[PDB]
Amino acid sequence: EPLSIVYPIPRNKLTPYRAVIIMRLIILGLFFHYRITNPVDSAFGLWLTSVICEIWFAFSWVLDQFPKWKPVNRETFIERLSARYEREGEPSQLAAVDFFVSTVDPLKEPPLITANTVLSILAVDYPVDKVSCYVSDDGAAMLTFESLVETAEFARKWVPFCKKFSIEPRAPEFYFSQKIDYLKDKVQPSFVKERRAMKRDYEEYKVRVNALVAKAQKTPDEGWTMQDGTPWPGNNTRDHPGMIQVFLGNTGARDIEGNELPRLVYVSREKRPGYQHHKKAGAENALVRVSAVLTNAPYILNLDCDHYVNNSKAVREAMCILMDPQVGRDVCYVQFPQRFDGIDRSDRYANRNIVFFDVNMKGLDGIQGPMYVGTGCVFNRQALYGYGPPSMPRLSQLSFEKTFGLSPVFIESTLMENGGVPESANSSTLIKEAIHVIGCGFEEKTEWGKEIGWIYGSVTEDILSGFKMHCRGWRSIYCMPVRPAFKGSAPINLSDRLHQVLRWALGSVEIFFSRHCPFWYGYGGGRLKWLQRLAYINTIVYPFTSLPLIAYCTIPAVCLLTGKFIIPTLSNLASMLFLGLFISIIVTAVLELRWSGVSIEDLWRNEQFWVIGGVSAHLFAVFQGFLKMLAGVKWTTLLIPPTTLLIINIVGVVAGFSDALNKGYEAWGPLFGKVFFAFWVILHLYPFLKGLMGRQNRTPTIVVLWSVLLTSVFSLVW
Amino acid sequence: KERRAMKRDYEEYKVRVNALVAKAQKTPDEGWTMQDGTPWPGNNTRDHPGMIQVFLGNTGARDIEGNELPRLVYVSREKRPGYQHHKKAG
Amino acid sequence: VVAGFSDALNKGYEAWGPLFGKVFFAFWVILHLYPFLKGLMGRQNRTPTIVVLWSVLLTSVFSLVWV
Ligand SMILES: OC[C@H]1O[C@@H](O[C@H]2[C@H](O)[C@@H](O)[C@H](O[C@H]3[C@H](O)[C@@H](O)[C@H](O[C@H]4[C@H](O)[C@@H](O)[C@H](O[C@H]5[C@H](O)[C@@H](O)[C@H](O)O[C@@H]5CO)O[C@@H]4CO)O[C@@H]3CO)O[C@@H]2CO)[C@H](O)[C@@H](O)[C@@H]1O
Ligand SMILES: O=c1ccn([C@@H]2O[C@H](COP(=O)(O)OP(=O)(O)O[C@H]3O[C@H](CO)[C@@H](O)[C@H](O)[C@H]3O)[C@@H](O)[C@H]2O)c(=O)[nH]1
Ligand SMILES: [Mg+2]
Repeated sequence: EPLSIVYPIPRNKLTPYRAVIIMRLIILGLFFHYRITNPVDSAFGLWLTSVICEIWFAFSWVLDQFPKWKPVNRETFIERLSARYEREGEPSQLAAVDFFVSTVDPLKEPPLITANTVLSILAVDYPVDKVSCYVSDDGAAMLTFESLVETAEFARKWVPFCKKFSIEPRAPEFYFSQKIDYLKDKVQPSFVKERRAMKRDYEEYKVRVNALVAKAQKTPDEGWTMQDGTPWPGNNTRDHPGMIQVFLGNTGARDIEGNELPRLVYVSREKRPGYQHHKKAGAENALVRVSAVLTNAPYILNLDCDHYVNNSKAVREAMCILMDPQVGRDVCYVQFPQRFDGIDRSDRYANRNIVFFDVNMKGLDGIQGPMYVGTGCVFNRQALYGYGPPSMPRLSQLSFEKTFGLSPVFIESTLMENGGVPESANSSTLIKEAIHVIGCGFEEKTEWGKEIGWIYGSVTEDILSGFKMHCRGWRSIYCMPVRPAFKGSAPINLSDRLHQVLRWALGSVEIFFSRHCPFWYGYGGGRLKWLQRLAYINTIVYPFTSLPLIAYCTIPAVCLLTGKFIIPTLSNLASMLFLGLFISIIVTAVLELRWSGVSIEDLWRNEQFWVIGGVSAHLFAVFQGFLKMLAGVKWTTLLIPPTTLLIINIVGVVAGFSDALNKGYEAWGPLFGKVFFAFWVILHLYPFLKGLMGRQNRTPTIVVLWSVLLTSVFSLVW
Repeated sequence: KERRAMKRDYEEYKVRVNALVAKAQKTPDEGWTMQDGTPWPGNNTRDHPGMIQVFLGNTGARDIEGNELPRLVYVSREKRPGYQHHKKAG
Repeated sequence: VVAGFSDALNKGYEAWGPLFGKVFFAFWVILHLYPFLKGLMGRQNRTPTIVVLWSVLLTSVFSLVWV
């Protein structure tokens, strides 16, 4: 019996989708041929720009549509996994999972959300002897350490309450603050009595965390001192010896009933002046090394502080694909879509970004698998080390020493076929080794960052890290449980959203000019599907499509102002080509909507969000990347380019009416073509540039100004 | 003071009703059996002898204070194969 | 109705008003059964795409038949 079944599109919604895109190519090819024939539109310069710019979009669509070829849907069952592995005979044979939570500063991001995430991690519906949790704080702060201690104390009450009543979500902050009737399917007789006590307990706990957070607002002049009566080892944010501690472990705090709980490990890296420490890749690599020595597990799950587990069966759902003997043989990681809560019904800023996850990720899952996003991925431990998929021909102590590190325990740790303490040494030695294997200069002669684990370099290291793992023949899987199984927080204000988009664009640009560029990287040895390298090419060259986009957004104003002629008037042959072009985009979207399940509105918003993203963030990102590449922004500054097009288009397009109207006003329709084409650009970036800022909500009664002054300058001309 | 206790009791009752509903999702192979230790008279949806019972009547359960409550009568019609039974009018 | 306009525009477009009458009759019909019949499909309004879907259908038909 198969643990998971992978079925493609049911063939009723697939062939039409393939047949429309394949037809669109021929229509585009014929459309391009017709334009190239015409050599003149009263301005050779505009003709050169428009044809070149339009050609770029066609390649972008080609690089963007083929990856969506052959979408694949997957279904997973947990009962068979439990029946096959849990076994009434016992013991369970389920694989271990390690959770990584990364933090940087307690003040910038509240620790309550981090504490709620940690509580969610420990409540997974998985054997307690298997799952483990790791929390990493780049900036050693007493608030984070104390918050975990408080979180561990409250975990004694929270865990048994969650397990006995099987409540979901298991994060108290995101569970109690829910208006869904909590008495929906509960059958236990004493659910209400325990729930009322738990809600009282959580509120008391929430107060303690707030007191702890507010306490640390002022820093004592001498420095932080632990309760035992010793200084906190890290008193300087830029200098603190590596710290490792174990909380709520097997040998320690137990549950109120008397059971054990998943072990929580608090590890902080060692920072010293004069050394460069990477932001997230370094922390993840340190966690991987620590996890291997402390509790070597065959799978690693990475999560962010904001994100929390929403489905208690996520570990089982993730493990049913990875632990399947047949399909799980070659799987580097299992990607889970990131779903954001606390978002209005009308997602103005397209924060949920369902189009990418519900279209691209599902479509891209058909070739090899999705791309690493940064969270909700169950990485195979061997895959991170960079060995290569099993059942393949090809991917000494010195080689292991030069490939992994100097610590013999960690070197010997990876030799373990499954995972665990090799010779069950005393905890002190393992702790001492774990403290030693997080040295500041530990990764000096090693390949960490270069070819093993998380990859250093670009800001968006997640894309880079996934690319190298897939380059060695590994596969990834896409999971879409009925429940999200992973939820976090999305940006609320635009300043963070635009910075988020800019940061993604800058990282991709850095990848393009780095050695890890899909154009000339990974060709040697193959093992990468030719149809997936196109997706990587698309994912790395997408920012460059913005420069023609701004040019395409600039042609309507330049033409409509003086030239007023981009293409020759239709010769009774372009009408069908233009008609075929416009209809082609509509039909493909419907079929893509038909099988993907996304809503048309989100597609319009995503299409309406791509245009604004390209003009503003990518243009600066490409120029900044080009400037940085040559060398080796504010919310106000980021909005400068898009405003320029908004002003130029609106003044240009409207001025076209005035100058054209003062003219014979009989040779119009080209005005409509340029006006409508100008409307195309403005309508794409009008709702955001206006909506994203606006004053309060549309209805300003200020739109009359354009009518008057343009009717007044018209009156000045009329 | 009474309202808080009443809300707690109603929540407990709702939990009990939800448990009772969820328990009945899977029917036993032999058939439903009453608490006293006898089979439920109607084991077939299309065949069940007519049943009548009285709960919370004048002679029965009384209020906490000591007063009486309106009588409740649960009646299930008799259905047998080979006859046409109307949905609501009958 | 949208076809009517098209043909009505290709015609002499001078003896109209009967065109207005038929348009108003079709509009009385359409306004009555458009809200419930279409609003059931979509969240609040697919105007984001419906208007452009309908608008291009007019110009596209206005052009193709005009050829
Ligand atoms: O990368 C690291 C980072 O990724 C995050 O996920 C990102 C993802 O990486 C991005 O690729 C994605 O951006 C895609 C947009 O969603 C997508 O809509 C758009 O594709 C455009 C395309 O550029 C455009 O040419 C074409 O549209 C047509 C127009 O409508 C027409 O007007 C014009 O004439 O012709 C074109 C084509 O013929 O197709 C679409 C629609 O505009 O751009 C990207 C496509 O790859 O955003 C994601 C946001 O999450 C991830 O979340 C992070 O965790 C990670 O760090
Ligand atoms: O030196 C650091 C600084 C921050 N973090 C944390 O690791 C993640 C890095 O995120 P960051 O680069 O600071 O920007 P964010 O906007 O918080 O996160 C973006 O980048 C993540 C992947 O790196 C994505 O999961 C998010 O959706 C995306 O919003 C966050 O949890 C941070 O708190 C570190 O691990 N090391
Ligand atoms: Mg963020």
